Amino acid sequence: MIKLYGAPQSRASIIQWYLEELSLPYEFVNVNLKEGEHRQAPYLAINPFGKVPAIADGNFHLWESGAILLYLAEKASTIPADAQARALVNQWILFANSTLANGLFIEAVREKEMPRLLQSLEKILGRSPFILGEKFSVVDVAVGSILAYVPIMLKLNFDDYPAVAAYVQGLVQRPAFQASIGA
Amino acid sequence: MIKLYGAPQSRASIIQWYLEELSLPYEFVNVNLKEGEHRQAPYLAINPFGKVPAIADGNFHLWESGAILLYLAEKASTIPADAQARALVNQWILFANSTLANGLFIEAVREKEMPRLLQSLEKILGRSPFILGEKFSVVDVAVGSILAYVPIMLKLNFDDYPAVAAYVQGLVQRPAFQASIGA
Ligand SMILES: N[C@@H](CCC(=O)N[C@@H](CSO)C(=O)NCC(=O)O)C(=O)O
Ligand SMILES: N[C@@H](CCC(=O)N[C@@H](CSO)C(=O)NCC(=O)O)C(=O)O
Ligand SMILES: [K+]
Repeated sequence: MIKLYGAPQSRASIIQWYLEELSLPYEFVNVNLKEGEHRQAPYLAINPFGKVPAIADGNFHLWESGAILLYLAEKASTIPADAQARALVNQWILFANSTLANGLFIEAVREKEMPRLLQSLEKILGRSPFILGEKFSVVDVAVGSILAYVPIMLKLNFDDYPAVAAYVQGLVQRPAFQASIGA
Repeated sequence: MIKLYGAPQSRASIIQWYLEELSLPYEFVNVNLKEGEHRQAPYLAINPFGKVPAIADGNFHLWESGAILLYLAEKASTIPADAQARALVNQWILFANSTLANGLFIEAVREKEMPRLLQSLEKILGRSPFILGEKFSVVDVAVGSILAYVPIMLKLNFDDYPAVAAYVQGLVQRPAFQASIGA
């Protein structure tokens, strides 16, 4: 089974949420960041930048939460099988990891970026239950995780974005979310 | 042909560098950010978040510079056909777009992150000419573009990291780089 390297409150909970959505087992391995275990030789051989999460799938090692989510989605046969179909999923994973997370969490840009990001997501989420349409996907794990952390870390709410609020409320109540980020 | 939507000093230059490396023709479509062209309906139909770069390849639209680099790498058959082979390329594109860009360019975390990222890359680049080994790839466009913007935007250099400094000098001297980011 997949070995998942994580730490308390890390993005390994996002990977665990997706592994739970796929009903896949995993061996969770805590890396003690407080004691600098991520900066020691064994963990630096998994991720040379000393960051969690990372996975081991047999002899294959992979780091960057976004690349792990894409690899797991591909392995579970949840993406059609063409460069354009994978590109659309890659787009949203990169957006969650760069454009979205920076616009919401960087104080210097939050005033201009956050209303615009939320407004565009609101329009999409007002037309379909999930980001790619009727079905929940790895995109919802990638984007939804960032949005669910907004109340938790910024003490902000989605009162002016009712479709984003209802989307996040629905994600936070999923049993796989409760078995991972909600635990 | 591929239509690339860009604006002056945007990451469309990174896509132009890779299009130059692949010797692919394309149409460059300037989006007037100063006049808010990216915030109007016609451009929001290409990227709902109003950001450049984006590409149009027939009816297919794609945004996020990292997802465009991966899409172009896949279409040109420069990556082996496998989920693991694509995962290692995706890992480095996500790293360039999040871990690396944030660590170098976010002022609040730069003092801590930047020396650590460059120290880790110094070990990797000291053992091989390029990120994935002997052969230049889309990974070098993604990571290398972020590193080349360090002298340009931060007035900083790679003097303490000779292997990183030589890697970046070597990338900047490539004719495809001089025809795009260097122009
Ligand atoms: N873009 C990457 C970011 C990982 C990260 O910052 N991880 C932190 C989590 S701390 O609970 C980490 O590992 N920090 C340790 C350090 O920076 O030394 C990803 O999405 O995988
Ligand atoms: N993660 C994305 C970032 C795109 C971006 O910030 N684009 C800016 C460039 S400005 O010259 C942009 O389009 N800004 C316009 C705006 O935010 O109003 C990527 O790599 O494509
Ligand atoms: K074990």
